[PDB]
Amino acid sequence: SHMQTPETAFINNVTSNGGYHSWHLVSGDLIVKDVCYKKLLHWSGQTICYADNKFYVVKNDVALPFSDLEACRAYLTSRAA
Repeated sequence: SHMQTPETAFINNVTSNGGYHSWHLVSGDLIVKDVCYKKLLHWSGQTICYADNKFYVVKNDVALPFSDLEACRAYLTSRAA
């Protein structure tokens, strides 16, 4: 709310262009587990939802908590060919 996170930092630059390569720019805001997430991106099959300081890539019906920035960057440029 005050200082954007480093995870969505490299993504924000793209979120202002219309989303990543395959990921489309969105922001519907998804709340789950009492942890209001931010729908930074969304694509048929997955959904980019980051929290206060934790990026998550929802799947067909499963979660996937990243580990580091390098992980998030490789989740948008290595999700599909």
